Amino acid sequence: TSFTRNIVGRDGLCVDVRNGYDTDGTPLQLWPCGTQRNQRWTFDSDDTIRSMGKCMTANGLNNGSNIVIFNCSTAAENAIKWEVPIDGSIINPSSGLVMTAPRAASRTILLLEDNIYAASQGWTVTNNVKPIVASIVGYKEMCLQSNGENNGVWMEDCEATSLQQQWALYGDRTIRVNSTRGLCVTTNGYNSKDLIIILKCQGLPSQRWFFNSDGAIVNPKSRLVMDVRASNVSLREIIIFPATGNPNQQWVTQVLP
Ligand SMILES: *[C@@H]1O[C@H](CO)[C@@H](O[C@@H]2O[C@H](CO)[C@@H](O)[C@H](O)[C@H]2NC(C)=O)[C@H](O[C@@H]2O[C@@H](C)[C@@H](O)[C@@H](O)[C@@H]2O)[C@H]1NC(C)=O
Ligand SMILES: *[C@@H]1O[C@H](CO)[C@@H](O[C@@H]2O[C@H](CO)[C@@H](O)[C@H](O)[C@H]2NC(C)=O)[C@H](O[C@@H]2O[C@@H](C)[C@@H](O)[C@@H](O)[C@@H]2O)[C@H]1NC(C)=O
Ligand SMILES: *[C@@H]1O[C@H](CO)[C@@H](O[C@@H]2O[C@H](CO)[C@@H](O)[C@H](O)[C@H]2NC(C)=O)[C@H](O)[C@H]1NC(C)=O
Ligand SMILES: *[C@@H]1O[C@H](CO)[C@@H](O)[C@H](O)[C@H]1NC(C)=O
Ligand SMILES: OC[C@H]1O[C@H](O)[C@H](O)[C@@H](O)[C@H]1O
Ligand SMILES: OC[C@H]1O[C@H](O)[C@H](O)[C@@H](O)[C@H]1O
Repeated sequence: TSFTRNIVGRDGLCVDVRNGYDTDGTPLQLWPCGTQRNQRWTFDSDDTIRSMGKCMTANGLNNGSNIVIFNCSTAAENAIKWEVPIDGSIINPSSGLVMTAPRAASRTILLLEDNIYAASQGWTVTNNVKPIVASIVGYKEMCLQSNGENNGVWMEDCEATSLQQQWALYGDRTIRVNSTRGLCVTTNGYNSKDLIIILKCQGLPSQRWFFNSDGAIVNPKSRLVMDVRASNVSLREIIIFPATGNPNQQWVTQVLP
């Protein structure tokens, strides 16, 4: 009824108890992922998340409050309970605030903030601390492909040798250009028919994605899903659009060798 994993977030960095200290109040931070105990988090049936025998704890329940390690028996019960929504948030149910990495850098301190469905608020609970590398196969069994920073993504015939068809599925719920991992699949707005492009990863809601159980790739802020515009691969436009279940909105990941 408990199991232990790493927690991967912004830029593929892991949730880490700072300096490996277990003193009550020690802040959580981002740090490159490893096997050290201060990165091993045990998920207990009581909705606590523990490292080094102590609990992930909200040091306050306000926008901007720090998250720390703290003795599980002496902390406030409201401060040590966490849920893991399917879209990859880590939420404190009492406050409704979510774990956020406000900067990408090593040593960034983790805060509880208002949920804006930002990529800075995306996490993955896993023992694999490397991004998953896959092709994204969609409409007509074609492959999603990048075409440079600031340019659109679009469909092409799947090629084992096309590097721009290779995507790094990061723990922060970003979809990155595998060869250029500073770049993220980004919606150019939150409205229906806004185009999906590649932009520098900046932790934004426009860069957060969720692979749901219907084969859709969902942008949580907008609610909208990746769509091959007009079921017309020749337009070379992928947009966000409301979920319809139609073939031009169906996607599956295919792991690469
Ligand atoms: C909760 O904390 C956030 C970080 O302090 C606030 O957002 C930040 O607001 C700053 C100005 O106060 C702004 O320069 C930051 O870039 C922005 N950060 C991001 C990425 O959102 C947030 O403030 C609200 O949202 C911002 C965008 C503005 O609209 C503010 O007027 C809002 O108050 C804080 N939210 C709350 C509940 O106050
Ligand atoms: C969390 O805080 C608890 C209360 O201060 C610690 O339990 C207390 O540990 C004291 C020092 O070991 C001991 O004199 C007390 O009997 C005990 N108090 C209670 C109510 O159990 C607790 O320490 C852990 O649990 C106790 C029972 C022993 O097994 C300790 O050696 C454990 O470390 C603190 N937990 C942690 C992880 O620090
Ligand atoms: C995706 O990109 C990664 C990162 O560049 C590639 O992984 C590197 O591969 C080289 C050659 O095998 C290794 O020596 C490095 O250790 C890898 N780096 C990291 C950080 O993992 C990878 O080959 C690319 N393609 C695929 C299919 O994963
Ligand atoms: C698909 O898009 C291409 C490129 O713009 C266009 O020439 C073609 O007529 C479109 N096909 C349909 C059925 O609209
Ligand atoms: O705080 C920086 C760094 O300190 C040590 O190197 C720890 O082992 C890491 O896990 C990390 O916490
Ligand atoms: O115009 C955009 C819209 O075009 C058609 O209606 C498609 O079926 C939708 O999925 C969407 O692509």
